[PDB]
Amino acid sequence: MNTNNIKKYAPQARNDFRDAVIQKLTTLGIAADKKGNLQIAEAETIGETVRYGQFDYPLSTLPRRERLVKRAREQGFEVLVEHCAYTWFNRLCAIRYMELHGYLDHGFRMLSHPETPTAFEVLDHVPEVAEALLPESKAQLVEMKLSGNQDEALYRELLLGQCHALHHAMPFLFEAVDDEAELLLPDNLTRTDSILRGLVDDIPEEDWEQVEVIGWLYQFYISEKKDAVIGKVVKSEDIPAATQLFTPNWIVQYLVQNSVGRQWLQTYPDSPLKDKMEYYIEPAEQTPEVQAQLAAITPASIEPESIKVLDPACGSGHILTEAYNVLKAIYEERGYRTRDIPQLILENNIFGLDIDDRAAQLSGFAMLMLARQDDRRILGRGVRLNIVSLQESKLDIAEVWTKLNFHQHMQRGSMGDMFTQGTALANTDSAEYKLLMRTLALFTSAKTLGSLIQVPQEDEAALKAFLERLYRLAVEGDIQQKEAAAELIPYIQQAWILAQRYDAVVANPPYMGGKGMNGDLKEFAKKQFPDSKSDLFAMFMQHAFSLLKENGFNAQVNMQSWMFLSSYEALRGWLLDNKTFITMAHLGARAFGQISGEVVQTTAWVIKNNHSGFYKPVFFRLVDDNEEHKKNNLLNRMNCFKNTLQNDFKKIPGSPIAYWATLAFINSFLKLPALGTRAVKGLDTNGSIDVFLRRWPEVSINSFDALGKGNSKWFPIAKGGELRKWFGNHEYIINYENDGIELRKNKANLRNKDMYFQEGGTWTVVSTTGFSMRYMPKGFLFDQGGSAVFCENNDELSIYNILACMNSKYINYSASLICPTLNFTTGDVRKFPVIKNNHLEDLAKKAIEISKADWNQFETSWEFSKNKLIEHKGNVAYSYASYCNFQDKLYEQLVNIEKNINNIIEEILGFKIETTENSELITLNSNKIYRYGQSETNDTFLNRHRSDTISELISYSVGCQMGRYSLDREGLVYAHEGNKGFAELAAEGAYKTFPADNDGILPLMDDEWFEDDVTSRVKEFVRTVWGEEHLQENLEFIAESLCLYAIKPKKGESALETIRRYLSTQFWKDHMKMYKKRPIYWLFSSGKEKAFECLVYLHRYNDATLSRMRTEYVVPLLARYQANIDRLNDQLDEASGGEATRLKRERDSLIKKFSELRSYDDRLRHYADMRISIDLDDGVKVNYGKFGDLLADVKAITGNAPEAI
Repeated sequence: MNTNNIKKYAPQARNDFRDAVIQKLTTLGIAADKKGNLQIAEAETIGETVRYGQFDYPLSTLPRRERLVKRAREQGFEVLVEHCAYTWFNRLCAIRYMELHGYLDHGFRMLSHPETPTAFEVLDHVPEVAEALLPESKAQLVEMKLSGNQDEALYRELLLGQCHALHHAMPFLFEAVDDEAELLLPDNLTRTDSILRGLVDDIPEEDWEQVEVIGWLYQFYISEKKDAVIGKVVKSEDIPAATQLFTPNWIVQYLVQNSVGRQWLQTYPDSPLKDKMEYYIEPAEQTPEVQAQLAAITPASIEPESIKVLDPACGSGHILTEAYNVLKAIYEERGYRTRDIPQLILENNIFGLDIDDRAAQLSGFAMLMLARQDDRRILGRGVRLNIVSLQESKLDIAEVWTKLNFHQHMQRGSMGDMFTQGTALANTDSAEYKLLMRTLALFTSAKTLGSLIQVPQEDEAALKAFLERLYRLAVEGDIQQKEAAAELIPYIQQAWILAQRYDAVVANPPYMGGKGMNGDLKEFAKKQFPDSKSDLFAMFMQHAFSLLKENGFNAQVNMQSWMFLSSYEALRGWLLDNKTFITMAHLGARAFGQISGEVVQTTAWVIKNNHSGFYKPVFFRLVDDNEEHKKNNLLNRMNCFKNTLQNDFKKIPGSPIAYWATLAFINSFLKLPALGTRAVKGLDTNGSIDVFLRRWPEVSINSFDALGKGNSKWFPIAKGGELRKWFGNHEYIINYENDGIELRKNKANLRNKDMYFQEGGTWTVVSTTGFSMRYMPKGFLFDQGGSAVFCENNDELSIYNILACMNSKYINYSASLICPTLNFTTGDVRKFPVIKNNHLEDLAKKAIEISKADWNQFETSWEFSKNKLIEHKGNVAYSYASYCNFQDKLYEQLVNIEKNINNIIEEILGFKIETTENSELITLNSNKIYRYGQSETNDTFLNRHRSDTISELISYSVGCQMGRYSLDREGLVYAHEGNKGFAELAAEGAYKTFPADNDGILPLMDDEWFEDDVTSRVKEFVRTVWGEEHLQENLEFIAESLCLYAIKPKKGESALETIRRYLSTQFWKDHMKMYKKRPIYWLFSSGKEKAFECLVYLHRYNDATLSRMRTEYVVPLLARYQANIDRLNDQLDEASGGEATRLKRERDSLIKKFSELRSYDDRLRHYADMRISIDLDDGVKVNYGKFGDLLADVKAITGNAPEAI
């Protein structure tokens, strides 16, 4: 495996070389501070010796360092360090690869010795290698060999000579002479501490058998640094630092073989080439008109030396390798001389641009090695490549021109250009040359932009001629002319390369969103690409067509976001008006092996250049598989689709590419009215979420508009919610008094104000499972996340009809197809289809009635009437069975109604549709599946359901005891602040059947000392509701139900002990969970020990509550505890032995509780000193922290640890 050897060594070594570079800088008086300011020491010249502080060197090296000084100021310090580091790394890797494969003339290892670790073959053949490299001074080297010492110097000299020899064959990688990096070459190569030994014996040689390993370097040597430049804003320097990957071979072969091979086969269908190309795609059938039109432009014959392949982003160059393979196959088929084939291919068949010098060097080396593998006589001819990297333009305008002395050699020295000197074309004009100035002016910020700079085609041919002249000046001119030509070559070369027109383009554009783009890049994108400015690859794809000529091709692999999203929507339209698809493979996630994360969802597509809307493309579906399975399925031609016309994509609104979609569905989409613009967007508040939004049960009924009359301070407001059908989620209240004067002060957004308080349908803007719409009566306000629907004053579309249509399977499927991201903005909803009928109205009415009846059986709804179990007088089990039967009947009725609606819609449309996830889910609390989620098996939710029912019964009984509920009348009894009016209700006899506590304080202890014990009142309530004869069996049943799932059953106890334990242990958690951390019953606990705990109703509370509670409870409890302690102490002397022991220990705990109680009393004393009065409108979360530690779980509610007095 590659990662076993190449990885775990490539990244670390990247830093190591850099360190050596720093060392060299320290030896040359070159340094930078923390801020990066230049700290270059001043050279001292004494005795032809240069000194930089302490270090010294011979005078001959002085001028070279001066160039480095320029390198210090022309660019960044770290830039130069990294440049030298990767240059040396690439050179060493290339030398190792060449020596291992034995392509050298002499055929001797340099970095190691065969069958002898830590040695050198050249040391055994010094005269031969010296003659091969340096015949002129070999004898002196032999003297060094005669010396036996200075082995390091001899090795360094041999390495430098080998590099100089290798310069000629690869001018783009090795320098001939006067290389500054020679001074930067690390010393002590012969010593074991040198990194050369690690490079030699850190990777097995068996990995050096294929070119593939080279590519891995391009993905590893920077990978570590990628981790430091990922997820942040990216500058120009770091543009390649986080957008370098590797591509699997099969994808590249699919891209290449279906672009050039198809063009070749169209001209010559009878050729023995399709057999070799395994990934070629057989075109589908076409109409005779399409065939006639296509055959009208197919060329009769194409010269082999006329095909152009261009790569805007080469990197490793494996795409170029595949192209070279295909072109070699074509040339061999034609019948040229075999060994002549490679060089010709490298002449006018490959072109590559990149933005990193390292990538260009790697690509050149890879191509040269691939060519060498087959041709033996390569490297003996000066073959010049065309894989280059862009260069910035900062040079003297005319000084280089003056040094050119063009008129002296041929012509055009002073004023002669391609045009006249004073032509003044565009803005560059011609101080010395027209074309030169025009070309140079367009590369001012080339490093910032890249391959996106456009060049006019008309200037192509002339440029070519100009290039030739420079080629005649590098060898047949004076020193000044040669250096000027060398300086000016790259700019003209890259301009001419960009100025051509090509046939096939293959590339893998880098991925970078809006965040990565800097200000300059973003403003350039906005200026140049209005329709694709969202992301880089969109601009890349749009611009790639600018270089293709007629009958071109574009093959690319990129993210699938442009397929559906509306941001690229216009782009999609522009594709469907002038282009013509050929093929597309949707890979989705789980592709790009050796890469963590499934966010990468990519597709590979091949698109023609001309326009023909009646062609039939070929698609594929390879989403749900692993890499090997995807490759096998593509090999086996799995999941094909050839039943779609290109023009049909323009009928679906939004123009989304949906290949797997049927045809009848698309046709039926058109002949149906749309929803129109009835949908509106809800209002929004700036930052007042916690200022006006509250839960309904925590405010006064008078302050509630829905419950109260006359004055209005609060209003319900729907907002979000989970999946829910036809009714629910009315659990948020907002403050809108005096037409939102406070909101207008807050400057909150207000939209469609005049249409408020109107009945209609509402849907959730941001969902996670699907789409659903719910009814809403009048007197409501809708949030921005609660965009609503309102029918016109006089139109045939009723709200019930729309609600019936929306929740059908057809609408859900269409919505899923349109927006696969589960996001529902107003605009997309505005273009939904809608049907018209009459039975749908009554069916929707019945569904709404059933849903509302289901929702009106819980305390969380203000429309609560009464508990279900108290309507049956037979028995507890009988009432439970009746309740279960009622829920089952509701479920069955809803299921039948949904089935009938679906059947009616399907028969109206006339074609069946598929079923998907959550297509038949029932959103009722009666359904155990929806209420309790999904488990491994059914039948588990019986004991839990019974326990929850009994818990609800106990909670209702507690609420009745508190006075909130009364059995005399239905609905809410008293929910007003300050307990005011309680005496009037007592006089009215609202609690006639069941007395209500006068002080609104519920003690909770383990003894029956208090006459108002919760347990005793519960027993009285049960005996009143269900009589006295069957009291014991009912209590046993309730205890069993509680022991089922609520708490672990105890070994031996009666019903009363179980009830008391459940109340003292589990009740608070259940209440908090039910009311979602906004409790209405406040618990005051003396401590963790059950010394004293009481419950208080929030509404009935007032200032006098605290002192009255303290006086009426703590002092009598203190007296009782003191008397019990005195009695126990008196009896302790009477008792003896173990009988006394159990009497003593508990006593301690008791007095411990007593002590704790005293402490609580002290705390109470503090709050007995001050009088506290609060308001509901302040906020329960706000007010809960006003009592210090008198409450429990204060951090859970208030969100922070409470203070202490």
